[PDB]
Amino acid sequence: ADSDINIKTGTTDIGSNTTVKTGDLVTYDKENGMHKKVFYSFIDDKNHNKKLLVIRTKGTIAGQYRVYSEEGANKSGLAWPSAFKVQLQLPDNEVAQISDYYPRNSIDTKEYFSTLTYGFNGNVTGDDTGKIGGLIGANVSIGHTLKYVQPDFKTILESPTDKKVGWKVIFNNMVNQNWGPYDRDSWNPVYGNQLFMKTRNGSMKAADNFLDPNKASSLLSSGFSPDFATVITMDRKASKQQTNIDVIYERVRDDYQLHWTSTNWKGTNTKDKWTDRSSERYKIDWEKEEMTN
Amino acid sequence: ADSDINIKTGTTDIGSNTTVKTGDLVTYDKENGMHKKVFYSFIDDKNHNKKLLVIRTKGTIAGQYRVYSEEGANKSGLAWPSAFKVQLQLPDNEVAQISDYYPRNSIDTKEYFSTLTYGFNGNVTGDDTGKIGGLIGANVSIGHTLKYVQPDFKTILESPTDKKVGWKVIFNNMVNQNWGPYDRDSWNPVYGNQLFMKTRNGSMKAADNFLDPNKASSLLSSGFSPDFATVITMDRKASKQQTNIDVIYERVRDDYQLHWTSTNWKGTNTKDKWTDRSSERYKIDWEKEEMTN
Amino acid sequence: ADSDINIKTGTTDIGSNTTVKTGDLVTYDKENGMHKKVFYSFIDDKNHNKKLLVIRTKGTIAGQYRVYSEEGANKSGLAWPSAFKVQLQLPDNEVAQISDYYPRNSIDTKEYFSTLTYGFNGNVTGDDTGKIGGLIGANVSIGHTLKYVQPDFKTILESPTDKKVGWKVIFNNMVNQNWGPYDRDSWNPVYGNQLFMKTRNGSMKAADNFLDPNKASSLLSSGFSPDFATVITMDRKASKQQTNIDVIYERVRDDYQLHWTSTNWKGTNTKDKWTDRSSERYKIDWEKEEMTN
Amino acid sequence: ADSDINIKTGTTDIGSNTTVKTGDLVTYDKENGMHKKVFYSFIDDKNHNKKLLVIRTKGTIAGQYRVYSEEGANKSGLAWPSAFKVQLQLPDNEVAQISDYYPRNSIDTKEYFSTLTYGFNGNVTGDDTGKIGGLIGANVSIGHTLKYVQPDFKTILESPTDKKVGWKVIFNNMVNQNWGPYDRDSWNPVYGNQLFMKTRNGSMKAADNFLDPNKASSLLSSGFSPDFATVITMDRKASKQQTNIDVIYERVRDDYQLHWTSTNWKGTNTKDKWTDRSSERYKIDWEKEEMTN
Amino acid sequence: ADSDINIKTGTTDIGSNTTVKTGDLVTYDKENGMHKKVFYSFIDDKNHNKKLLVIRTKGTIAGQYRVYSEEGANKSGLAWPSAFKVQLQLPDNEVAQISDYYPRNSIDTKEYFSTLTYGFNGNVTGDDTGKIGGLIGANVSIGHTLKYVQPDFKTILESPTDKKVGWKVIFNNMVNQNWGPYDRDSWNPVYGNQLFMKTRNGSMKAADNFLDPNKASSLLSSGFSPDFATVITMDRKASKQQTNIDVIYERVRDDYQLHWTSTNWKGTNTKDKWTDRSSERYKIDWEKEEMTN
Amino acid sequence: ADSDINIKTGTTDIGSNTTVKTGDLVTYDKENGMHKKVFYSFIDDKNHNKKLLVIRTKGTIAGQYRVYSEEGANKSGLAWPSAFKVQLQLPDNEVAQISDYYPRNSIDTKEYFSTLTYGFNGNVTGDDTGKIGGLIGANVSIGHTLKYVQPDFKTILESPTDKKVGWKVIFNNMVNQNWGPYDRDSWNPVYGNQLFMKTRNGSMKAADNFLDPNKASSLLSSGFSPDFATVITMDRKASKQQTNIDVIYERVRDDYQLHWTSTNWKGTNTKDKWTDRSSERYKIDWEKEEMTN
Repeated sequence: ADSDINIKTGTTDIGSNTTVKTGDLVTYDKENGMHKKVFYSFIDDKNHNKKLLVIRTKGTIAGQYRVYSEEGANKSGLAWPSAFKVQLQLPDNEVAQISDYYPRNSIDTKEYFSTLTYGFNGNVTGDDTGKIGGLIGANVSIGHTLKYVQPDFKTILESPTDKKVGWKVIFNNMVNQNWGPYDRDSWNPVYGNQLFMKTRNGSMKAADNFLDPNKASSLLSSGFSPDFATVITMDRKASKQQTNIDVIYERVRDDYQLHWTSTNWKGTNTKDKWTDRSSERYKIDWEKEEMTN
Repeated sequence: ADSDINIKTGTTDIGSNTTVKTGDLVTYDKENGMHKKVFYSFIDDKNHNKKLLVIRTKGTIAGQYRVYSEEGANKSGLAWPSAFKVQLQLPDNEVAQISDYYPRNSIDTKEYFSTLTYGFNGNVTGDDTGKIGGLIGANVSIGHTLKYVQPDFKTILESPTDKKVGWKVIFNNMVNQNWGPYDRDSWNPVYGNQLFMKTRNGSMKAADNFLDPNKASSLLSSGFSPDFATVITMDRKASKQQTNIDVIYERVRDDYQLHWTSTNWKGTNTKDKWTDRSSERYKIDWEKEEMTN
Repeated sequence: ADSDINIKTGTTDIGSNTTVKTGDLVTYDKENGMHKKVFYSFIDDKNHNKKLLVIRTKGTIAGQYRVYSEEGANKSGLAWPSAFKVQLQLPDNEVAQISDYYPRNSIDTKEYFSTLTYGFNGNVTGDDTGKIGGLIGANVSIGHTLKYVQPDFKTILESPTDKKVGWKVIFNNMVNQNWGPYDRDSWNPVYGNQLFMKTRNGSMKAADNFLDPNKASSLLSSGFSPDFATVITMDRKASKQQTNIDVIYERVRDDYQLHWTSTNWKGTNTKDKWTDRSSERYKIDWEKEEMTN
Repeated sequence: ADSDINIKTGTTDIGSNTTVKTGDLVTYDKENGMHKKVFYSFIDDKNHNKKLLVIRTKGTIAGQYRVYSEEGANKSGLAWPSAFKVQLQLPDNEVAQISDYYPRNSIDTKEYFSTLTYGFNGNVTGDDTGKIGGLIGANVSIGHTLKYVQPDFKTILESPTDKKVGWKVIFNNMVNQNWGPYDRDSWNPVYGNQLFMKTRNGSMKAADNFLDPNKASSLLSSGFSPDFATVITMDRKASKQQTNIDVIYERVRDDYQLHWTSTNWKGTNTKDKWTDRSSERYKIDWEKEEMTN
Repeated sequence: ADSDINIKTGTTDIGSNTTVKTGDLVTYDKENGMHKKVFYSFIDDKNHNKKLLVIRTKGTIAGQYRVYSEEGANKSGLAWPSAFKVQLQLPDNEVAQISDYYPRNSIDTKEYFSTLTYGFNGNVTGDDTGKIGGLIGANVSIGHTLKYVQPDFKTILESPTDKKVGWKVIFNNMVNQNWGPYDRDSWNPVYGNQLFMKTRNGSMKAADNFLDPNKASSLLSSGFSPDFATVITMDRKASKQQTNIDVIYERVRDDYQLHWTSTNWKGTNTKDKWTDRSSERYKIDWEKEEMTN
Repeated sequence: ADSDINIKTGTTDIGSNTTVKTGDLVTYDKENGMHKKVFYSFIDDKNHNKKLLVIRTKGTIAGQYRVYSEEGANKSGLAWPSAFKVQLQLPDNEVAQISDYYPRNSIDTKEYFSTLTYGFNGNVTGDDTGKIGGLIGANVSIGHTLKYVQPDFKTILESPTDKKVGWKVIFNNMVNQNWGPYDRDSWNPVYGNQLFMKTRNGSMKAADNFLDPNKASSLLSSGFSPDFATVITMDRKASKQQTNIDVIYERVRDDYQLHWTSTNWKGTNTKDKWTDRSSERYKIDWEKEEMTN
């Protein structure tokens, strides 16, 4: 923090005495079920060595957790979102560069407990016949407890370059009706992967034995809303003051299949089965200070 | 804090009534997979005995966690980042000096529990005949519990001088599928180092038995984003008002090998096998208040 | 706090409508490995009965955790920082005085749990022979738990005077690979002081059986960064408007020796074996409002 | 808070549109080891029915935890601060009055646990010899847990009047190498008061079996820094616009003795053995709005 | 909150563009040991439908925990504060009214834990004489835990009217040397009420077997500092612009007695034995905007 | 929050550049024991489509917990507040409307722990006669605990309309001397409802076996202070600029009865035995911007 280095808070921040131009650009991809919104801000601070553009990618990518396949009452398939992504890419010719972005990857932590306990105890017996009993015992034990927080989905900043940046919101694990947590690799000898299995050996049809979307992570169905910021800089002396940039919203889906084993339900998950990719190109005019698509 | 010594908050900070000049310089080193960004700020506060330059080293070093070695079905190696580093250095013929930096090393703490428990307990018996049972016991107990937090990586400020300063974000330890945690020295007689081992005796190719990056620290794969601040002071009277400074982003990688031993998997970790070093020289002009590369 | 006594917050603080003069002074002691930085601020608030100078002592003293001795693979010694110190001192004839300082010693606390638990229980036994029976017991138990946080190092304000003030950041205790915590007095008959012992029976050179510095408190190696403040007051009527003041950064190292008895590893620690002291005189000029060295 | 009663925050606070006069006064009592500082502030708010003086007593009273005597290697004494005090008092005649002060006595709390547990259990047995045993038992348990925080020292506001006010920072209890806590009355039949006892059977000299100050509350040794505030009000029409006020800084020391019985060490603590009192008279001039000593 | 109803914060508060008149009035009652202070504020905001007076009652009522009776060496009584009260009252003829007050009563809460546990287990044994047996057991548990915070004293707003309001800070319960808590009704057939009993068998005289006040809630001895606010509104058209008001500081003391039975100590507490009442008449002048006594 | 939708904080709030008129209206209902205070604010913001009036209902409704009948030493009746209510209502012909209100009903949460535990243990026996016994056993456990906070009273927003709004603060449950919690339906075959039962076997007059109010929720006796806000909107073009509004403050009492069976005390509670309703009519004049009663 600036105060950590004895400098008035905000002194090195950009944007004072500058007229900022902002804009909203909304696009809805019906086919891919994606509400894509770009919120931008041009900050041409004359005391900063370069022009600046802040591109915030928001909107919402529908989860689309649903039963798509049905072949009899013994088998059924559920397509679900295992990953959500947003990426911005400047073509190689562009002199403009990706300079910063938020959020980024943070360091996770964990709690660790080490426990040592000593135990000494006595004892004395006695019966209605005159016999006197007794006992002496010792005991020791070491224990360890590991504790940590596990989000249903992880928000990750993908290694960026000066031309492209991206984020992927990936399914981590999830609690199934107090059971689990389960993940894309969970495997039980009897039931396989119970990730979205409603009952282990219920009587109903397969297509009706998938977890209630309302009982699973809301991102799986209703969707995920990106809230990412990308900072792009541009030399003021650059000969060409226009820049193209592609923005891609994507959804990776897994395949969760159920099938009656004759005595119980067994689950199977196939990773990255389908990939819904919606791309769009925008035009950045550093002179008019507007962005169009 | 200022209020702690009866002085109006901020009274002592540098920067007020000063026109600050800022700049951004981006550099992508593809072979080393490093998005290196310098955010600078020149503060020439006339009420401060020296000129200040605040250099912020950001951007992000890719993790690059990958199975690069595959020597048959029983052998495979994984390269991973055991350390990320950023260092700034002023040559010896410079009158400019390193004055402050952030973050710095913090004093870690731990929680401790001391427990003493003791009690007594009666007892009486009797069978369908006439015998009477009776017991009397005592028991003492002593237990101690140590509880502390462990981040996946530790952020450390390396001993600085007035010419050089640096930080290293080193791998600490990590939880492997609700187990461990493990570190670079974890050693088990049967499985060796299980740090990134996915299964202990599963039957798949070696190169397919490494832990999914999505299940390990995101820094290992997607990467770490430095956010370090360095402040450099310069005398307004020094003969030469130009300073060179070299900035180095570095990634030290370890080698995690896995090999099948007739009946199970075993792992070994080789420390600091590789070191990806990306260096760049910057020119600092205190009169123009510009920084360039 | 001001609010607690019905006064507008900040009403009694010093520094308003005053032009504050500040400065940075950096000195690097190569022999002692100390980056010493003074950040001062002159506050001559005319509505205050005296001139005021705030001296912030910062920079960082390197830890210097290193194996220095090694007499055969069975003997080796390690030097570590048990204490870091920073002191300011006005020569006795100075009319200027030390008036305040920060941080100060805070009152430590602890959590105490006292538990009383009792209960009754019954029982009924039988056998295919047709026998009947029953057991009746009762129990009581009293237990208590003590909980408190222990920093690896304690930051202490030494008893000051109107001519000298100082701080010592002393090693308290530390966790050794999930065990401990250990301290300078930890003693085990079999292994002695295991503070920095890597393994108990390990079969390696003694110079290789010391704990990895990354697995220990970062202040031990990379170092500690002081951030203390000292306020000095001065009478405006004082005849000599110049004041000398010496600042001393200090490091105290202990000696942790490891030797192989014949069956296992044993450790010993020698207190305050070495003392690195780096002193420096500064001149305070209350008329020019500048500090020089 | 003002907002709780629908009034603009800070509307009723004193001090606005007022020129406040502050001052600092430092005195060092060499014999008593007391750095005494008084930071004052005159607030003559014309919209207030009275002139105000806020006196903040700060500085530091050294702990002085010291081994003072030793007659035989089996007997020794340690002096320690069981209490620190700061008191202000206006002479009888004075028309000025003690109006407010901070801190004050807060209401302590405790956490309480009530737990009831019901249970039943069965147990069917037998043996290779055809036998078949049975078992049916029940149990009930009632237990409570008290949980509270306990500072090493308590800060108490002594019953004030309109002429005097004072604070005492008294020793409460302390953890001794993870045992206890102990206090001035602790008593073990064998060891006596183990308050500052380093070892129970140690064979060193008595003056070498006292707890190291680094492992005990820093107030005991390095000292305590008062930070108390007193508000004095004065009528503008009082015919005598000058006021004297006396201030006492005090340390009360206990006597902790260790003597070797013949088999082990035994501790004894005698209360209030010594008292170090430092008194000063300050002169308050409400017309010149300055305080002197 | 104002934001909860989409209104700019502070929009409805009173006090803007208004000159507020404040005052301090101090009274010390020697006989009753009560420092009494009124801090008033007249807010005649012309955009408010009435004149307002905020009266804050502070100061401090001494605890006065004292051994007042000593009938021989086996009987002694201790007077302690079971309640502190502060009340304000407008004579019923006054047209001025009590409008608000703070603090008020808050709704307490408690935490509730419900636990169900079930488990199975096997057990196979064998002896040198070839005998081989087995065992199977099943069990269930149902636990309930109640957790809640217990302040040593409760701060309560007494049912107000438009002419009188008061607060009472009443003794709730207290811990005695890690035991209890105990309260005015605690009773043990052996030792009676152990609230302030130092020892159960101590061979000292009665007067010397009372709990050390330093080891009891500091409000019992040093005292309680009231910090209550009362808002009084007044019609601007009222013919009589002056109002009288009485303020009462009060202390209710209980009588805790200890007597030696012959084998142990037994204590008993008598409620509301004594009542110290300190009343004072103040004059409120709404035109001159001043309070006097 | 505005920031969530990229809008300058406070941008959409109402109140700026508007002269707000406020007022206080106090009424004390003697017979009903209710201090009723209304604090209103007219906000006619010309950039808002309607005039606004914020009405805040405050003051306090006495609890009035009291023994109302003693028909014998074996029978007594206790009256206590099971619910507090405040309701506002616009007569059906009013064009003005109820637009907002605070507080509202919030979603309650609970914590759930699900735990699984399994383990093994051996046991080797042996006696002097030469016998050598052994034992091996397994064990599994499934336990889960529910954890949630329970306030003594619930604050509920009754289903509002454009003409009426109201709140009811209702008794939920309460801890009775560390046991329970008990509620209006608690029942024990032996004791009935122990909600306010002081002792189970005690031999005193019935009217003397009710819980001490100081040991129960303060709302039961001293009372509850409403702090509700309701905003009314009005069209500036509405033909009649005068509005009537009726306000109800109310207390619902339950009848708690204790009778002596002959061997112990048994408690009974009858719901909504009494209702104390206090109603007032206020006149709102939107042109004069004043409220009166």
